[PDB]
Amino acid sequence: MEVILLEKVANLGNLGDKVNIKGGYARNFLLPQGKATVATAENVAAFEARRAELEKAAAEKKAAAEARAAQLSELVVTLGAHAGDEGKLFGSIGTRDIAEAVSAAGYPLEKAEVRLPVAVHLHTDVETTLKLIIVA
RNA sequence: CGCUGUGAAGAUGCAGUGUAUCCGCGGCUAGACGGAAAGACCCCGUGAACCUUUACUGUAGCUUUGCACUGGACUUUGAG
Ligand SMILES: [Mg+2]
Ligand SMILES: [Mg+2]
Ligand SMILES: [Mg+2]
Ligand SMILES: [Mg+2]
Repeated sequence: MEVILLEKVANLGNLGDKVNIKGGYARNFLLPQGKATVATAENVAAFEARRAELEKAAAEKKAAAEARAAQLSELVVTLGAHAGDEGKLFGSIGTRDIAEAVSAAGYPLEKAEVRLPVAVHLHTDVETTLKLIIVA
């Protein structure tokens, strides 16, 4: 399945390269979310008609990513929820309700890639090692 | 009608012979191979059915792997 990219993917992302991928990589991940588009012999024609105005935007969203990742890299924001122990609380210490904790002291910081299986991820080449402290 | 023979081989009907007027009624069941059911036993039909199994050939189901749905990455794995 020949597709051309819109955003850059981690392994094969050249943002417009003729990439041959399994049919399940597209149709289930890339096309629905939006990270690429099928080459229909005209999408590539219309990609150059929009590449000039899109790669500058892609840098701009990337530029805002590092600015936001570095602006709020020194917060020690603490929750006021009831807890039983530092690590074993009455609720759940996870990326489910901390959105309002960081939004009240700066950027909203919508939680989509705050990895915690506190390194928050926001772009392919941008990642911040935030540290969360909770009083218990 | 009986008897003795004969006879598809156990006779009311054939032969010989004996007995015996015609016709009921109440009884009895020895025979009419008495009535009833195209013997069920037995054998046969290149008949049926249902049942069994390590009869044959199949098959539901269960199970194995290939391919599709079906993808990313990292690692132990041959030749270019
Ligand atoms: Mg006689
Ligand atoms: Mg009587
Ligand atoms: Mg009779
Ligand atoms: Mg008969």
